[PDB]
Amino acid sequence: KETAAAKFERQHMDSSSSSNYCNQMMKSRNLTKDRCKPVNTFVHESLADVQAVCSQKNVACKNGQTNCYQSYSTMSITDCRETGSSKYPNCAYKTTQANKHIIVACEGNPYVPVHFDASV
Repeated sequence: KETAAAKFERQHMDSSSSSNYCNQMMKSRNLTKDRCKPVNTFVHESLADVQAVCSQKNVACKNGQTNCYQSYSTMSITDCRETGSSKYPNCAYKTTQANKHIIVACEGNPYVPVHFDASV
């Protein structure tokens, strides 16, 4: 069974962005199977760099939990936002590139990212 950590990597990591990026990625990562996931974020930094955020700036999670961490330096990311003309099973997304600090919730042993909380 896929672990929470593995699920984070599948849903948010892309270390390897055109206007077609989100449409391709959201689909290839199985994020448009049960429904068109409203929004999603892909991080282009290395796994090691993203994992290192778990030992960085401790901040409150949006849900009120306390296991969230913010990156000390900005990170290359891509926001994927579902368009209005988008209709399942044909999910359409707006690909926006940016360089912002990321906030992820970490858990487990080893303590690794399990949820992407926000980009600031």
